[PDB]
Amino acid sequence: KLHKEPATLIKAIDGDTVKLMYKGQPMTFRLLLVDTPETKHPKKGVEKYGPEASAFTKKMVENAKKIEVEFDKGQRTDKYGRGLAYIYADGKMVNEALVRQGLAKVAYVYKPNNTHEQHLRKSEAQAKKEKLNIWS
Repeated sequence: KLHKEPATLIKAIDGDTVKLMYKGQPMTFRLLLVDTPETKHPKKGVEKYGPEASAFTKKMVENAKKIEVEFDKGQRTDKYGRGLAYIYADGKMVNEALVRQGLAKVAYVYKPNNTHEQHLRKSEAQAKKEKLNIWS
């Protein structure tokens, strides 16, 4: 059974990455299950919709009262040391909000970190249907 734990914003870094204070330690978090266009892409740098996805995530976590992190059932960190989690801003999942707005795609899924996969895929289908942003 997944559970939410509190965390405190340190800095939003990109559409798909935020630094949080978690259990009294600074940590970089990668948002599970979503790929956003990035501002700091390994090879390309600033892709299309990257500044927009990045501003969306930043605003959403900066204006929150409460941030909560939710780990999935599998590995909790990736090979870069980043936490792998669902992030909530006042009860609203950031991962889903990005996908609902057409500012992220559902990523390649690695079991067993796939608890919210169908839920995200439903939101992605709706954004594509509404032809929002990436899907416009």
